[PDB]
Amino acid sequence: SGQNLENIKKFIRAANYLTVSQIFLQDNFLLERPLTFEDIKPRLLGHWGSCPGVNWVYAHLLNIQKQLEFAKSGLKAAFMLGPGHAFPALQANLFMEETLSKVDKKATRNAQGIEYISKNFSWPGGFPSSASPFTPGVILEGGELGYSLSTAFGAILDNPNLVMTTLIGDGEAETGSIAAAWHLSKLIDPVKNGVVLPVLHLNGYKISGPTIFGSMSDFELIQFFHGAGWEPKIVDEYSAEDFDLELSNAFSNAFRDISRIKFGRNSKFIRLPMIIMRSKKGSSGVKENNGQKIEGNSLAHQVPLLKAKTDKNELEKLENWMKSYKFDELFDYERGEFKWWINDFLPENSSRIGRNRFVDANLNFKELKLPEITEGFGEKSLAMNAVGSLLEKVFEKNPDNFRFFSPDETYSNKLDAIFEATSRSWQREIKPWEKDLAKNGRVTEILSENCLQGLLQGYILTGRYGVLTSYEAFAPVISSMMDQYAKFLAQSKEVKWRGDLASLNYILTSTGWRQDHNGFNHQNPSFIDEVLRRENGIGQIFLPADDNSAVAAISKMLKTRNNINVLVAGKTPEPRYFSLESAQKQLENGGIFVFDSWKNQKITDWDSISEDDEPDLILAASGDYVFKETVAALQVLLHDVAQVKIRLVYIQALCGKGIGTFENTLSKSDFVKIFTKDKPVIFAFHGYAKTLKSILFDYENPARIQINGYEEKGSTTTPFDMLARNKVSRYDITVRALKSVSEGDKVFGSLVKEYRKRQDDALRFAQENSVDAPEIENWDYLRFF
Amino acid sequence: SGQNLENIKKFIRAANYLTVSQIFLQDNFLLERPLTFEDIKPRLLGHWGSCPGVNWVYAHLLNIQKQLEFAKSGLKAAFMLGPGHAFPALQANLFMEETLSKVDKKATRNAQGIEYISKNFSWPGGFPSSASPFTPGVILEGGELGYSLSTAFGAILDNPNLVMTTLIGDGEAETGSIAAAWHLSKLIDPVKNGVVLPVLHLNGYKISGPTIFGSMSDFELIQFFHGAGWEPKIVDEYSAEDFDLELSNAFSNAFRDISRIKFGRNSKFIRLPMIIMRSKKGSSGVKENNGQKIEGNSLAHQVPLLKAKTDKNELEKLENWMKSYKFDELFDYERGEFKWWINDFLPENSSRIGRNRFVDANLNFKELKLPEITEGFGEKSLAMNAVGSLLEKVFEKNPDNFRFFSPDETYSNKLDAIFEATSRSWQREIKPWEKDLAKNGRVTEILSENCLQGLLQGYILTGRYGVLTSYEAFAPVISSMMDQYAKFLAQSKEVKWRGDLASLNYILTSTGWRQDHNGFNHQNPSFIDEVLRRENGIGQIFLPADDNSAVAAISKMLKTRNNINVLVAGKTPEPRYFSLESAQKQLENGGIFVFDSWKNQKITDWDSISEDDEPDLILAASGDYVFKETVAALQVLLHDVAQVKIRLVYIQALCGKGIGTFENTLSKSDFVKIFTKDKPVIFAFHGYAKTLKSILFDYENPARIQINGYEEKGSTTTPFDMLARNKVSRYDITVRALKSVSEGDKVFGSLVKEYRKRQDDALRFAQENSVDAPEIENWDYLRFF
Ligand SMILES: Cc1ncc(C[n+]2csc(CCOP(=O)(O)OP(=O)(O)O)c2C)c(N)n1
Ligand SMILES: Cc1ncc(C[n+]2csc(CCOP(=O)(O)OP(=O)(O)O)c2C)c(N)n1
Repeated sequence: SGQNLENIKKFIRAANYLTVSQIFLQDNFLLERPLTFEDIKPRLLGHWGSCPGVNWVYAHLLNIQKQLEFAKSGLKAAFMLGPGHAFPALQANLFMEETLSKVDKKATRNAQGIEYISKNFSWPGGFPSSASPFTPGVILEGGELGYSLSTAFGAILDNPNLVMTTLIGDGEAETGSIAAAWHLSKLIDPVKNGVVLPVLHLNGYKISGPTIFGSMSDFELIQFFHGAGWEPKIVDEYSAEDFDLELSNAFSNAFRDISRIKFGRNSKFIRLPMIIMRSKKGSSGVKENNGQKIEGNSLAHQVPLLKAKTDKNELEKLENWMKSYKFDELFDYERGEFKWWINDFLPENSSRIGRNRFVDANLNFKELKLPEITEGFGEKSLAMNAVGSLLEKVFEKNPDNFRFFSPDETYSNKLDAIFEATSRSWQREIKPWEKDLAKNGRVTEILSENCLQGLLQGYILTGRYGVLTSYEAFAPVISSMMDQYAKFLAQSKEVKWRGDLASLNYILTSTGWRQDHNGFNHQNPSFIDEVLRRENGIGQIFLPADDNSAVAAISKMLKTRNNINVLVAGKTPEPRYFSLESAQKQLENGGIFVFDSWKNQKITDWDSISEDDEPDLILAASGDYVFKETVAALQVLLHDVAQVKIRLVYIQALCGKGIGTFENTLSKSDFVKIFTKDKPVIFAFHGYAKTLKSILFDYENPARIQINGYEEKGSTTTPFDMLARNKVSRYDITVRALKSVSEGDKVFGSLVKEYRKRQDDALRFAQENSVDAPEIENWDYLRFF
Repeated sequence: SGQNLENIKKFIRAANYLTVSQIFLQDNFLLERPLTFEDIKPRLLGHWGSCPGVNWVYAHLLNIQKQLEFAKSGLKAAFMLGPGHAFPALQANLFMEETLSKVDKKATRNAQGIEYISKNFSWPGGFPSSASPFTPGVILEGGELGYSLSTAFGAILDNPNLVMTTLIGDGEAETGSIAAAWHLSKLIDPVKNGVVLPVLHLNGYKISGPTIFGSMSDFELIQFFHGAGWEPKIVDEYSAEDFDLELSNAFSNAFRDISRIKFGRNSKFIRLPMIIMRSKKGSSGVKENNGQKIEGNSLAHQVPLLKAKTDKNELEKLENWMKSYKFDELFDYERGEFKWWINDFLPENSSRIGRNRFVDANLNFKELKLPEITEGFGEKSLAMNAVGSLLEKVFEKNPDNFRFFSPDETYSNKLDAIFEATSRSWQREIKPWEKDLAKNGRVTEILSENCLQGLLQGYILTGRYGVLTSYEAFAPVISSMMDQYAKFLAQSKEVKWRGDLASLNYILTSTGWRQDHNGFNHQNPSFIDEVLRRENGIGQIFLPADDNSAVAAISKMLKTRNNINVLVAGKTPEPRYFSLESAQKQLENGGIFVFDSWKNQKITDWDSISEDDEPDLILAASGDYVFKETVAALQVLLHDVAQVKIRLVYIQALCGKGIGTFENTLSKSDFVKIFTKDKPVIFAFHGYAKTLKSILFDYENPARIQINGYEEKGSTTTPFDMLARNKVSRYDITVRALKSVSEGDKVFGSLVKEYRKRQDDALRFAQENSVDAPEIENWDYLRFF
């Protein structure tokens, strides 16, 4: 180890030297001639305070891996960077090993490469300042802090030979997402899956002040993490030999992991180890500047020497800083390459940390096999039951790359049919009266919506499949996390060596239109608006009409790649309108159904519509609950006024580019064919009225379109009262249609009075009896089977 | 003490009986005649599992308050309900006092009130099923789990004599918001601000499964909660001979410790006590049904007997359950009132938990005194410095009801001028090289955006003032919590005894147009769109043009009541366009400025705008960065074309009802006057293009309006490159304008050519030199003062 210990010091010294070169230097990288004012970048950008901590961890992980390969191999280690602002330290480590040269040819480990990476850091058109899809071996960007611990647990599933080492800052540990994720070890079995190894950087400071975790003593830190289900060890820089103590720390930790993953002699809960390291922020850099305590203080976070290009005394400080690392003893200047010491340090080439086989996709991604599609039976359509039955067969046909995530809502959402094939993962004691709990369950449930999102994206980014479901009103809790993932997808489209991934799928049910045991607090359809705002061909919403439409919607979602999808439907018995055999699947090529009521003619070809025969009024809807009110309103209008020709339209899908899907998006010319150039359009929507207004802005004549939807008005009451409160009931729609057609008061004045009276009677019945009126309860609806 | 325990037991029995009555009965509440199928609600709604714990906590708190009042102490206790689905227990507890009768006259403590509260629970038009603004003494809705601990810590911020007892469920404790809030005791001094006493309801089950905290042992729980700054005590129903006796002892010891800490001394960090209560879920209810173990299991969460109105066996169980309480020994049936025992147990009417003087906003709200507006000027506008200077004086003139919250970005946002008046609160050790830390600081900083939002809304709901600032891109982290607050405001508008509250104010800066040390991750302008989505006269956005406009807007924000406000502006040196007096006039006219370039005439009154003399093109912008590009583009066109008339428009504020403020919102007729009915409009926006499209949907002729925004494209580069990447720059604005007037391409073709090569040259210079071109850097802009 004595020869090994000294070799690690050379690796850390060289990594530190290259980190400084990328931040400051524009020329004279090897320091052959004295530094001047022309060898400094015009704008200094980047961060330095946390960079020395990254260099320490990466070098010690490389030494451990070589020991593992020497005897009793099998375990492959990876690296996760939580503090994404420490990217220049990560770039240097991927350069000293030949990982970077496999993607970019100009990044060869010679004098030409040193100038290339140093000059192009943070340069316009060069490398970015933070982690991104352009860096090999990267799955977490780390921009918005707090989503590292949960993502590591998601990429560690079904990979028994992967050990993921994730670095978390002490400031980042104060986030709610990190605080909840410490209990994730109580639901995941580390024998059939891998092991997550977290490292707490604990440099003591945030941007401009101390940290909560830095103020705690040694006794407090051990007690807290030992109560969270871990085994922490503490190493601090205020000791005799930091590198010697760090070496024994990482060695003894990996020893525990091997003595636990292969013996399998434990049936109770396990205690995974973790590392807490304490160090001075910005170590080995500038100590003081104007007597202001740069090192060991929050002032080392960003660039320390701000005026190195203008101040003579700052230029000197930078030169003495870099000359502290004796780079001429590690690099051969005449040849232009490292000395022989580096090849001894990392002799094995296939299993280098930055090219891990388990973490990297394109080596594990496989197609998903879909079972046959069967119709639904009965008089009442139950959308959630049909989807739950289809997902049960998917679990059987793909026993290795499918998983399900929910915040204890699968029973409430009527999706428990998936429990005939698997259970819920649980590593603690199980009671005799408890059911559906197993150690190897493929469904993970926890009340933290952020932890569930982290596990799902860790699974998909490694090359697997998964689905997440929850209450619709509580989806916006993870709006920011979805946005960060959406930025990963758009950037990855410009990388030629990335490949393909499965899409992110959401099932949202138990909407606010039918919240019976709850009230106003559970009605918030804002998440689907957030998804539609991405503008790089990302974001699709499915709005099924019945159970037949639902099963082919989830089937289409499971076949799409590199996107984000959301499904919204109810869970209560509902009328069934369409047949699955041919009608409903044909709708999916466009996602719109058109019915011409005055001739009982269904339309599927948009070019058969004739200008000679057009409706006097168009009734439209999007959403199962608002479609039922629209069909009922058409029945009332067909009975009373026969001269008014009405065209019925339902929209099953919406995308960020317009109406329909990305594969088949409705054009502007077709929109004029369906909706006449100048005719009233009454449109009822499942969500906010402004969400649809933004989409319909780019279509023809938006002045004549009346849009109604949820308006943040409701309480605990009957389902009909909720529709009438927001003015989307059947009698609300039929009054609006009469007003729009002609004058609206010539003969329909008496009809408007009668329909208003009917609505008044129904609301009065509910108040007295707490039950919907028999006229609406036993309504006979239309069907297009 | 000997007589008190029996009174507590009687109180708990009565509360349980009333809870069951509210859940089930619609008639025969006193159980005189035998129960039949006609005395059951047609629709059973509600929850029962957590109800028994609330009764225990409330009764013991009442006993403690009476004891405290006896011993001449100034401590007043309040109650906070985390599990908002346990509302019927809280309603029963409030009814047994006179708190409910002080607000509703029909809720008197007799048989009429008993029937009134029992029948109207969850009834259409009656009381809701969850906590709401309609309940006295309520500030937290509790529909979305979490936020209770943070709101409680925000409530005790200037009330040294208020002790807030908050009840947290074990499933709720798994959320990140609750997980992060356990460290809030390291920033708040309890001696001068009050004490928070949290109770953990460890019933052991979520909706349909066990809990993370229920699986841990006593050793693990003690070690974990002692790891934070707390002193936990555990009482469990399973192994205790006298659960009520243990509960009383624990509460008495906790309050004795609170009094000793408050009134003795304070030198170092102080550990506050907390209570962990372990009990069987749904205790005292039905035990088994079809051999399924209702009690002590997750099946007791909702209504236990779903078919009591159709099953003979279920009807018997309900009758036995209710008769087990022996209500006839506590209620006088002939006089229809409680016996004398209740009057010997309750405290004096002033010292009752339901009416805590420190919680009501009506007894604490005071006006805010605004310092004189010193609209100073240097050479370049610095909006953040001007705002920070004004906020410094506000701190001095209101030394008791103003506070500031930020996630460690005070220095980064250029708002450190407020540090001449106050420091940052900190209760741990302070180092010699650290500055701006004090035990009594009025600025609280923590990286948890959820904790900061909880403290701010706890402060405002008690009747005080506060401001929150953060990064615009990371604002959407707390999007859901703002929505829950918005539901409180709309509901409380219908309550006639609520009163007035201050506004929720946000300052967002360091936008994505000038992120220099970060790239494409700190770029997300979605929070303002979420705020603009509430539809009850809530949601206002301010978009200042310079520092003079910034101070005018912040002064207006501090004077508005019962709303939510957001201000977005940059922090870099910028041109100055408007004077001290013109800016304030604009805000009182609708926040819009109009300039007629071909005549050098400014317009302030929308009447008398000549229809004969109208522009050929309208250039518009909203946002400081996009306004600079629009002014520069106007100069180029004025120089080159000089024959087409251009009108310049800037928008300073947007509301949920249209253009302007709620007090003064631009009308449809005025919109036609400013923007000509049929002329092209080129509009550049600071945020997403679809956010403005939804607002402009309701205005005149949307087909002729072109909108460009952030578009989700960028990386680490120069400021001009970022503007040009998203197609918002002076040259591409001039190209868009030239094509609009004559797209026939027979004219201005060479001009369209020339402007593109200028952009190409600028981008090439940026790529080569890492700085912007001198032609753009040294540009001379317009000014209107
Ligand atoms: C959610 C969020 N809030 C704020 C920021 C701004 N920010 C970037 S880095 C940083 C400090 C990180 O501190 P720490 O974890 O101690 O890191 P280190 O000192 O190791 O760099 C902050 C607040 C952010 N990136 N994300
Ligand atoms: C953020 C959020 N996610 C999910 C829910 C759905 N929900 C309502 S109650 C509940 C379980 C509450 O469990 P707990 O508080 O531990 O139990 P109790 O005290 O009521 O017995 C859940 C998940 C919610 N209200 N909020």
